[PDB]
Amino acid sequence: SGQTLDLVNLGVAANFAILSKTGITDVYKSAITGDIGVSPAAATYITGFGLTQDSSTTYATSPQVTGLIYAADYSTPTPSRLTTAVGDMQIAYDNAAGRLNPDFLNLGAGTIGGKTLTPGLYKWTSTLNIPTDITISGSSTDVWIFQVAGNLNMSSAVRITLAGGAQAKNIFWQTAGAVTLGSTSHFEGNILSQTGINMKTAASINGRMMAQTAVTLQMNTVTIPQ
Repeated sequence: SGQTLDLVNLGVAANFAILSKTGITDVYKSAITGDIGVSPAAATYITGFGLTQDSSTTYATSPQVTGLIYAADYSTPTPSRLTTAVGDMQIAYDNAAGRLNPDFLNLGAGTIGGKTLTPGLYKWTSTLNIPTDITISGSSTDVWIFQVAGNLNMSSAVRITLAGGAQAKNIFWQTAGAVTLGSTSHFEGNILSQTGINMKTAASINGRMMAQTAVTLQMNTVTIPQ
């Protein structure tokens, strides 16, 4: 009973703070909590992590990651598990993009600085810009799905706050274009990008970065929920 809008099922992708298809580019010293993976690209497309594969052929380690690094060219079970994960990313993406009967349509005509986002399903038939702080407000069990037919841009220093008990694990952002999060910004939620997700210097996120191209980082704090 209660809110009718169902969660997006991430499948095995839920086990990653970052998952992409073509690569992960890191510069400076990031602090990632949770696992990171890339498929079908190989581990050579994970750059900047000081990656060491000294003990397992199934994973690698980095001083920047409280977690493990997985790539398509590692040994069993990693390739098959990454293919599954990526396939579940795709499914989740389509699942988020395909919800109907939105509660909010073209809120702010595509620029939502200063708004309080109450629960439910949001659609923009355009790029979405977040140039000033926003609040996501609702219960600890409520769901938000944000459908973006364009890029998702959040400005430097912008903070997404959570009111009422809203949780990051229950928030999903689906973007047909790239996501770009500005220096020192703070984001909340799962991001399902059809292309890239790019964070700039000292930005932070509580959530997941699931990109169907590449993710780029610059001294970011990325923390998987729970």
